[PDB]
Amino acid sequence: KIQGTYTAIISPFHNGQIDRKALERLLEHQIENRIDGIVPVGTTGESPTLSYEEHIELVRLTAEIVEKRIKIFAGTGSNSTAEAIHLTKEAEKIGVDGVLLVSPYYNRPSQEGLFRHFSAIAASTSLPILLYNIPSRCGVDIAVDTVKRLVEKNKNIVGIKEAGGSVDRVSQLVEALPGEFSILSGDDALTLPFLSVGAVGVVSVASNLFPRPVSALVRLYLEGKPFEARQLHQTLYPLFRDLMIETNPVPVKTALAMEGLTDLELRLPLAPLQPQNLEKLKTTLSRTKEKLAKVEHLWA
Amino acid sequence: KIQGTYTAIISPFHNGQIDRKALERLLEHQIENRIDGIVPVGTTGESPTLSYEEHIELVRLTAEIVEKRIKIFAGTGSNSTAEAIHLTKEAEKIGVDGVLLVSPYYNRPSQEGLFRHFSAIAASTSLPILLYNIPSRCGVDIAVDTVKRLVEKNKNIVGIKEAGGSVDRVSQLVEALPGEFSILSGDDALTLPFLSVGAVGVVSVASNLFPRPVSALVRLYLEGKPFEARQLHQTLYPLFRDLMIETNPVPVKTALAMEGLTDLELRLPLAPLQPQNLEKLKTTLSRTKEKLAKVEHLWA
Amino acid sequence: KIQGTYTAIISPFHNGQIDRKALERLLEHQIENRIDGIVPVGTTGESPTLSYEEHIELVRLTAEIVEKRIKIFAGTGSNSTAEAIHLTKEAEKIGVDGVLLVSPYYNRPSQEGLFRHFSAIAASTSLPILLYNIPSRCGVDIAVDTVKRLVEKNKNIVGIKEAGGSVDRVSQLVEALPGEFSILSGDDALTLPFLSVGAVGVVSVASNLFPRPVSALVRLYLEGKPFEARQLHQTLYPLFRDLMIETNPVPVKTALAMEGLTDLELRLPLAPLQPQNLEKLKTTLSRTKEKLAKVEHLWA
Amino acid sequence: KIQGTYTAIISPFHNGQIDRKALERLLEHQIENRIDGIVPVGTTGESPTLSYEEHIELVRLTAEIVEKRIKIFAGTGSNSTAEAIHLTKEAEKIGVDGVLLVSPYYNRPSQEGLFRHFSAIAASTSLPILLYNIPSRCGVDIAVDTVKRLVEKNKNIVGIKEAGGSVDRVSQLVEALPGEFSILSGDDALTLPFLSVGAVGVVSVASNLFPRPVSALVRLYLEGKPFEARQLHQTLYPLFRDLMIETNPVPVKTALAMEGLTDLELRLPLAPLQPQNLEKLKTTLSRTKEKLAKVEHLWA
Repeated sequence: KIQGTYTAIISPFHNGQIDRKALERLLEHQIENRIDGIVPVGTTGESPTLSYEEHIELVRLTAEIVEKRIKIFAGTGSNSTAEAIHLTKEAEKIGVDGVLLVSPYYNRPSQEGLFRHFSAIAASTSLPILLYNIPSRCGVDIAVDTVKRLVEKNKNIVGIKEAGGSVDRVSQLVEALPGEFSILSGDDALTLPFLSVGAVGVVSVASNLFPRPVSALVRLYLEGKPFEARQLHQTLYPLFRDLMIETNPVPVKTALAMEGLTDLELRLPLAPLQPQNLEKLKTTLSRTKEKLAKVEHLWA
Repeated sequence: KIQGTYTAIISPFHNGQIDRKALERLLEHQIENRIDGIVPVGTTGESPTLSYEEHIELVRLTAEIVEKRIKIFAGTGSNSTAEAIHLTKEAEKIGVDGVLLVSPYYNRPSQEGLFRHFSAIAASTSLPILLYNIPSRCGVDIAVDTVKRLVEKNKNIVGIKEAGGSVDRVSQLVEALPGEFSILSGDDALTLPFLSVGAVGVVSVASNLFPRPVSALVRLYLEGKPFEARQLHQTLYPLFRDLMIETNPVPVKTALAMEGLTDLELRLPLAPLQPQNLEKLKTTLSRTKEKLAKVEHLWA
Repeated sequence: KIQGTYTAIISPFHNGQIDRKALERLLEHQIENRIDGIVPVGTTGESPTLSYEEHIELVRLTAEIVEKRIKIFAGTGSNSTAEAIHLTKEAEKIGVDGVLLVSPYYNRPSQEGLFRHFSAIAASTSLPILLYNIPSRCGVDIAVDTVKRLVEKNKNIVGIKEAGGSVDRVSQLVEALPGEFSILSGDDALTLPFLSVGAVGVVSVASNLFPRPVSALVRLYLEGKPFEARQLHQTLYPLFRDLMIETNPVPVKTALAMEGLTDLELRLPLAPLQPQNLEKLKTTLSRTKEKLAKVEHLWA
Repeated sequence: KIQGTYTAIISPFHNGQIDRKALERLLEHQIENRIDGIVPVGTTGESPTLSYEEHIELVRLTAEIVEKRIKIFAGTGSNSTAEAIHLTKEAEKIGVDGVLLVSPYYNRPSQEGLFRHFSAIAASTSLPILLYNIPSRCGVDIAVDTVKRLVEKNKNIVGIKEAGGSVDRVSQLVEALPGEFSILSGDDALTLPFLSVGAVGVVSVASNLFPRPVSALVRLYLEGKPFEARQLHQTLYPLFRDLMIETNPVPVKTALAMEGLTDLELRLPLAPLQPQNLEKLKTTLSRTKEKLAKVEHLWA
């Protein structure tokens, strides 16, 4: 099933266009560092500001670069059911392993609306489907009872990126759902507490920067080394916090740009960090590289 | 001069397409019932599930039906700045009075991001612009100081649909902004308290059903008749409540469909009301008409 | 019926004890400036840090000084039903006009618990009772249905200080309760919007400093002058805001001490303002006095 | 240090008095089932509705019964600093191992106020002190920087019962404070995730009913057996959830009464469960016992 560490990749831009050299190198750095899979064109990838063909083209490059070496679950959700079906269908044609479907944002559908929304997309594809609950961005929550009904009637709904900020929600999901069902953390700071109560991995932002250390955190816990896992969690925790110092993906793309790895190009309405937050992030980036160097036996 | 009652109209559907005949009828019913203007293709018009071409077409039809008899502020916002600019220009070409720009939803831009987003659209158009603050659907709020800078640096930002659920926010806006800035209620149930501290009208959902009473509520306060306005507020209040019994526009479109004015056609992810909520809506509708019949001198 | 402006007075302290001269001066200033009544030893009076006998003495001193010239509703609430009964009976023996009963804080009773709590206190006394809903401090809200049941069964429950921060609560309360039931603002900044949907007065903090203008604000609205009322509201609004810059009563007691009217003696766990908030309060105080002088025809 | 499972005990009442034989039975059952210590007269013990005599007497009886076999940390907090000092000093003379200090409730002191409040109580006793953060009941949060300042200046402040409902707060606490500082879960459902990021125990409600399974949950994680701890967590999670179905201690005391172990004598304002919630608890209780049987090798 679906377990481990998945990277929600940024969409690297150069001169107003997709920077393909940047994507290749970033994808290679992930594959080389024990990452289980990639989520292209989600929130971290600035999907709202991609054109439709850029959305499709970003999934196409990712598939071509990765060449089946690790898994790809493309972000293909929408707050239009028809649009999510069309985006999901186009991803299946490219040749992905599955899709990640954020719950409809902004129009706040009822739970029965969510049931028919996700069932209509699930029925439209043979692809495995990960649901994605993030009330803070969407204005609506996928209730546990809705997830359970969805999985009862839709065999290809296999898991959930749970980003509700609530570890209690994970326990509720494990109580209500089969256990082949994969609960993944959607928040780097909460992965270890989610794993402790039955999640099996993470859709990560921080692994854009530190793929082997983030990936080691999950492996350490899953093989029964909770104290070494906690050690790595404490090492990365200040980074986990400052990667949301302003709205993701501005910190993580700024951080990659401070490394030689991408242009600091954002599409409006995202804007660069305010100067004091830029300095905090810069400092946390550096302490993080120091702290990791001292605990290298945990992750290298 | 932005003052009075503006109706956020439903988008009437028939057999999967825009129902032009129903749209004609709804618009004439508004014009004949003392409505100051129309807001096509906002939330109430199910903008997320319209195709781009449908979005422009609904705006074209509204303008063609209305012929300048009342004002039109078209919904042209997006969580992509480039997309909002393009929608706004298409509206300018159709020939509207102005544009209403919801804050970017889902990607949660920083305040500076919101400043640049709205500033770029304003600089792109000659139309007057109403900002639209609704964090429960967007996941972000337009801070008072951000509204203040927007108006300082963009002469065509002339008002706001304030739907943050907070009347105190209105007192802050009036304190921070020039008296000429027009604050409109975005929540029918808060219209009267917003007016009491300096708002000048409403972008209304309830006016879809009861245009004359909602419009009279605002006029009564503006003509210095607070106790009669309160009488009307209190007459309509249970209806205002039940138009949110599930996510707008499901109640209001269901109510119109029960009146024979449109098909009860909703695009997924919106779904019909739960049966117990349908019953509440039905009885509240009839109860409201019964009560309006008794206070006819206030609104008729 | 209970209407108009009631001042939740500070408990003036001097050298660790009740300051009787300061209390007398403050009470006389209230009586001279069109205040309808006094609420001694509520939150603004630091009820948590008074001894029982200090609690009894402040209520007795207030009754003795006022000598029935204006009304007294004494704060006698507790999160212990028995202690609230005892406090209420003591106030009745002193001879007040009524009592203000905050909902239980900290132990978070169910709605049925609230109904039994308030019903038991109401049954123990012939005094009129004002309920006091303030969820931000108590951790619980008095539901509208609970207020309605309490009034059905306890004829001496005559109103509520509504401090839930929600004007919509006022509309629900007026829907559910008879006209003789009095809803009072518990938040100076929301008094005017509360009035517009059916409140009939305020239990005020600001009136400690500016009794005539605050009481004029309420009278202006109740006599059908909504725009003079709004004008006074906007004149006072920044003061209303800064009297909550930190938890009441620190700002209002700090303001009165700056006027030489009481000692800035606070009992722990309350502490003086942070210096930046002190400066903001000081500057807002000065501006308010001059602005009030320029609209003196509205309140003098 | 302070590590493991401490039981926040109910206060067994009978006919308006302390049920001392029931207290003996409850205490012996804790000691016999691998419980590390007792927290008498906190929220679970209905401290708000105990007289002062009962508050002190319950701590004396607990101390006399326990005879130093396990630890006692008495609840001695108050929203009056002077009152907290007095309760804390009566516990010191009785001879407890420490005290638990809830933050002031209802009067919402500033952070600086919290600093002086807890520092003043810490200075008044040589006893170890656990802070107790529960904003949902108090209306105020003990900020991380405030905890950090308190510990810098008060050597006897040795840990915190963290009941803010945020696992992230634990990670922040570990980042900011010395490892010797003991963070204890204050929420049974969050104990395991708290432990995974560095908490070292629990102040538990559920251990009133299942002392050995709850204490085994903590021990298993602490001795590096995360998957067995997770098994026990999922066995108990529905009980953890339903012990908060209404405000603690109504569920736990109802459960104990149904087991014939104490009279369900609640002092108003606490009220018995709504009948549908009593039904949920009853079934969860039976299911919990059934499930505990199958993982008995984990906790027996």
